[PDB]
Amino acid sequence: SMKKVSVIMPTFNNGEKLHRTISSVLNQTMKSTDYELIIIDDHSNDNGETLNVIKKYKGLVRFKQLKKNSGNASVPRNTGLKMSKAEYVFFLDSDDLLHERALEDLYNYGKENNSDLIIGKYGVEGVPKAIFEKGNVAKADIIDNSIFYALSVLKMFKKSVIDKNKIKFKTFSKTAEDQLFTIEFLMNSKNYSIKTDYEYYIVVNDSTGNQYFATINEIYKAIYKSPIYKNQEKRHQLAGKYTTRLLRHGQKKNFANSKMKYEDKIEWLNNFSKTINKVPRDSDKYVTQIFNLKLEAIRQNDLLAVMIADKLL
Amino acid sequence: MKKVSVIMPTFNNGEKLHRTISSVLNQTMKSTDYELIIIDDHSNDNGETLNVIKKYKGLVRFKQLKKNSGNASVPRNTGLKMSKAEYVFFLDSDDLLHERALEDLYNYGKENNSDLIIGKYGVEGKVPKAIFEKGNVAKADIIDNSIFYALSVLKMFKKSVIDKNKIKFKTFSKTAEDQLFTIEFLMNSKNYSIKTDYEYYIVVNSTGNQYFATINEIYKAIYKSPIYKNQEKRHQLAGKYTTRLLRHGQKKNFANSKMKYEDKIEWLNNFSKTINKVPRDSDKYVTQIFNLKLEAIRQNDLLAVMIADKLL
Amino acid sequence: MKKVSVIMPTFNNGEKLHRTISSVLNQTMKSTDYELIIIDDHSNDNGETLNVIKKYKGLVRFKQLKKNSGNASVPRNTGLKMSKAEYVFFLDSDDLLHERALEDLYNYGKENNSDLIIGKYGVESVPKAIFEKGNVAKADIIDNSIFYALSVLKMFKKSVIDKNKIKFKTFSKTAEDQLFTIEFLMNSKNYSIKTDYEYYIVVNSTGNQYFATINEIYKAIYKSPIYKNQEKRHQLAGKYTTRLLRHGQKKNFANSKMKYEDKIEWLNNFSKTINKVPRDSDKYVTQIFNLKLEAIRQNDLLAVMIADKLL
Ligand SMILES: CC(=O)N[C@H]1[C@@H](OP(=O)(O)OP(=O)(O)OC[C@H]2O[C@@H](n3ccc(=O)[nH]c3=O)[C@H](O)[C@@H]2O)O[C@H](CO)[C@@H](O)[C@@H]1O
Ligand SMILES: CC(=O)N[C@H]1[C@@H](OP(=O)(O)OP(=O)(O)OC[C@H]2O[C@@H](n3ccc(=O)[nH]c3=O)[C@H](O)[C@@H]2O)O[C@H](CO)[C@@H](O)[C@@H]1O
Ligand SMILES: CC(=O)N[C@H]1[C@@H](OP(=O)(O)OP(=O)(O)OC[C@H]2O[C@@H](n3ccc(=O)[nH]c3=O)[C@H](O)[C@@H]2O)O[C@H](CO)[C@@H](O)[C@@H]1O
Ligand SMILES: [Cl-]
Ligand SMILES: [Cl-]
Ligand SMILES: [Cl-]
Ligand SMILES: [Cl-]
Ligand SMILES: [Cl-]
Ligand SMILES: [Cl-]
Ligand SMILES: [Cl-]
Ligand SMILES: [Cl-]
Ligand SMILES: [Cl-]
Ligand SMILES: [Cl-]
Ligand SMILES: [Cl-]
Ligand SMILES: [Cl-]
Ligand SMILES: [Cl-]
Ligand SMILES: [Cl-]
Ligand SMILES: [Cl-]
Ligand SMILES: [Cl-]
Ligand SMILES: [Cl-]
Ligand SMILES: [Cl-]
Ligand SMILES: [Cl-]
Ligand SMILES: [Cl-]
Ligand SMILES: [Mg+2]
Ligand SMILES: [Mg+2]
Ligand SMILES: [Mg+2]
Ligand SMILES: [Mg+2]
Ligand SMILES: [Mg+2]
Repeated sequence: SMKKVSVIMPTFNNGEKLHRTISSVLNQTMKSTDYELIIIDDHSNDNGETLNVIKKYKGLVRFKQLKKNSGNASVPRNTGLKMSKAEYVFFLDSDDLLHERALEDLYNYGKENNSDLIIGKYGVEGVPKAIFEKGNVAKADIIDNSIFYALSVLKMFKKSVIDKNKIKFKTFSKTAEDQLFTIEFLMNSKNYSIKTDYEYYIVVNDSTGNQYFATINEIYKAIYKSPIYKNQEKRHQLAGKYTTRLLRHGQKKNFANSKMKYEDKIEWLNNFSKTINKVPRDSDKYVTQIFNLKLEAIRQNDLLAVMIADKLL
Repeated sequence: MKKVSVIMPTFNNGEKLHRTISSVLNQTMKSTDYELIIIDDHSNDNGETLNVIKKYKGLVRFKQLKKNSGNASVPRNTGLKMSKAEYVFFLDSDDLLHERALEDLYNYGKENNSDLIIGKYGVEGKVPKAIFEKGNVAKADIIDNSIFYALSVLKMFKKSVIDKNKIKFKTFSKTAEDQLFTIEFLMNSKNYSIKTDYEYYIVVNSTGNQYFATINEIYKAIYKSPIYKNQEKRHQLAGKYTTRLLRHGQKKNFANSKMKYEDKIEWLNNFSKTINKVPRDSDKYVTQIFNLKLEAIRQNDLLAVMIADKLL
Repeated sequence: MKKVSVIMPTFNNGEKLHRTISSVLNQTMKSTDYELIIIDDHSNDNGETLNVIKKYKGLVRFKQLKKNSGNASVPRNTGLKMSKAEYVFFLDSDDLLHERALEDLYNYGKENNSDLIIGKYGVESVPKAIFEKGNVAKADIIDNSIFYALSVLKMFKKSVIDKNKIKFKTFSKTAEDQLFTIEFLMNSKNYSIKTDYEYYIVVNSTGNQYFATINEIYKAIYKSPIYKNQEKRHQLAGKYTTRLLRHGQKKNFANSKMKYEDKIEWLNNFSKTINKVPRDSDKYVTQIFNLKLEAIRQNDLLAVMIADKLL
């Protein structure tokens, strides 16, 4: 009997707080025997506090401790993926909470719709919006349902897609690697669903650009190599819409007139410029028109022009 | 030698062409003093246009080209060679002449020894303005009477000027060929007249290689003028044309348009190359709001042109 | 030792010079406690200016240069060599002192051990920000807007000038006076501002020499023995850059009727000079100028033109 869902949760120095997160997972409307919680501790060093909490649920979770701290969720999440033989996986960050109906509602909706990906609406304690404005969507589309604006991995993923395509979290970047996983997944599957009956996942709140733009480069390459979105114009459309999201919400989007040092601005822009210049210009017509000059200035690797563009926005 | 030769190119006009023809044949000028030369550009509308012309047999002259030239140039050059008249008046095949058009322009022209006479334009449907705002001008000035803003050939031109200086319409440009004709004429003649008593002419409604080749010829016409020989005067005329080009040129706002990037580069490259053959001495005569755009173009900097356009 | 030497260069002033000399000789300060040193820069006005000066023999000190130098620098340097007074005051041959100028400025300077005393200016537009907080015993270059009041028409402690060998440069015919005041400011600590009266009444290029002088200002700042902290030098330099963009020669050259070729040479000189200034100073420049400053660093005329359209 293959499990319906593996919840994959990295921990690091969470301490007593973790009780509430683990409890939200163990308290599900889904039958306890139909799912599992996989905890991967990224070598906590908080005088055993995190491990003491995990040990209180010994027998109710699967657990692996890493021997050295990796520094972020990527290696721990990859470890979880190797351990899961479930139908779907769900990534849960150690500080957050699941609604008690999250696994049952998202899995059932997935099964009903043969979904590769099921996105439950996010709540916040103390998050994306447009994707959830249309109610439940059985067969969502990346552009029409604003999925480029909600690329966290805090979602339910069909494990066969991940295994067949060898999708792993990259360990070369401490930013945007989550975006990349979700994009690789989307580019290798067709059926996406959006479930909004409850706030199913609660988010609890508390550089050169080399690695960042390397990650961005991998996003565009995933679009342009997609076995699902094979048509070259659809690839241009997807790429141009991603470019738009990047210019709206990207890191240091307004770096050019910022207090960043000149030599850092030049390195940042060199990275951005060489990244976007590997993207066909055929994608540019799908970028929102207000960004025409800023995008061209970035292609031209011209800091003065980006400065000017930003002043005219 | 007839007074006026109305040279009218035709192409797939149909039954609506009747209006135009009768506007020429119903002039107040003595019937035997003018001639309508119709030059069909090898119409291909299943005889429709041909059948309209045929009904004026005996009243018009008609030559037909073996093959479609693609625009009014070659036909007009055919009309020029045929006409042996004092003045020529170019008439497009959908437009109309006021009944007192040929008489009033010719008399005014003969009165003032004019090489060129410009009648005020009217409109049907949903034309230059400034040139006609002072009423009739006997001896006009290109700059003062805004002649660079009314460069269509829909005017009365003295034939001897054309013949002596071998002014021909260029075939190698689908755009701005009319401007070049008028400009070559202006740079090889001295007396220009404006007549405004009535709306005399009624207007009825590329990588840039060829286009900027034509623009280039305009500047060359100015700087080699045997009429305007002073080097500073040539600079003034050139600079004043630059302003007109920036105000009303083809694809003036190409920089922020939906044109492909590669096409924008080629277009700007041609524009840049052309303007950089124009002395910077002309730049001071350009309207000051265009200072940045003009320099952006001399520098062949598409970003700077994009920015310039955003600030205008 | 005299309390004050007034140093006044003259050139072809003629009879008008009487007023200015009278304004100096009619001070409330005791006549024995101060001198007027007049250095004529070889006037050529058919003896007229020198004839005026001769009428005060025994009441002033006087030297005439062998040849005209072309501006106040050489004459003023000559005056410095002649004064062995406690303080000097540069007065121009067309301006007027208030009768209580030397006394009030000297007294105020003595009481606050001032290296520099600045009296409020009148006019027959002169700096105003420096004077808007009333009297200031110990002024700050930045808080009291001194970079916006760099004329030498002020009272300077002579020991500072002597010890540091501060001389007027004869490089260019613009900004030499700024450089003098800056060199002095960077080698002294105590400055005073006195505003009781209008003490001093002001009576109304390739860029090669000019930008050479600006370069000298930045150098003065960066080798200052007083402001010795490196971040403090970056701050002062940034504040000067701001003053330069606000009030500099041909500050709006880019969109001007200047010939294109002259614009390029001008900007080339401005660019070369500013690029000798550490970028670490740039963050202290008023942010509205961020683009204009970068465009000058980049030696990009189109970018400067654009920056000026947006200002
Ligand atoms: C608003 C926002 O941008 N949220 C993102 C942010 O969360 P956020 O900034 O909240 O990151 P967290 O502190 O929740 O850490 C993310 C996860 O990584 C684990 N961890 C942390 C450090 C470590 O050395 N090893 C380790 O495994 C934590 O235990 C946790 O499970 O980054 C996460 C990881 O990319 C994303 O899932 C979130 O969507
Ligand atoms: C508003 C405006 O800018 N109008 C111009 C435009 O006219 P417009 O755009 O109205 O063009 P028209 O339809 O009037 O055609 C112009 C003339 O060219 C002839 N023709 C057309 C097609 C063809 O293959 N061969 C041919 O000879 C037509 O019969 C007509 O006599 O172009 C004309 C020719 O440059 C100019 O005189 C007009 O000033
Ligand atoms: C508003 C303004 O910024 N005014 C400045 C301008 O004064 P301004 O424009 O008033 O220049 P002035 O004519 O006063 O000349 C300054 C002094 O230099 C002398 N002189 C002049 C020519 C000459 O060949 N030799 C010579 O010694 C004059 O006699 C006078 O004493 O330049 C002066 C000297 O840089 C500065 O002190 C003033 O602050
Ligand atoms: Cl518990
Ligand atoms: Cl158990
Ligand atoms: Cl790994
Ligand atoms: Cl639906
Ligand atoms: Cl889509
Ligand atoms: Cl989108
Ligand atoms: Cl986003
Ligand atoms: Cl998200
Ligand atoms: Cl990935
Ligand atoms: Cl892919
Ligand atoms: Cl991002
Ligand atoms: Cl800004
Ligand atoms: Cl912009
Ligand atoms: Cl025109
Ligand atoms: Cl063309
Ligand atoms: Cl045009
Ligand atoms: Cl393109
Ligand atoms: Cl300041
Ligand atoms: Cl310091
Ligand atoms: Cl200055
Ligand atoms: Mg249960
Ligand atoms: Mg978190
Ligand atoms: Mg027409
Ligand atoms: Mg630029
Ligand atoms: Mg003066």
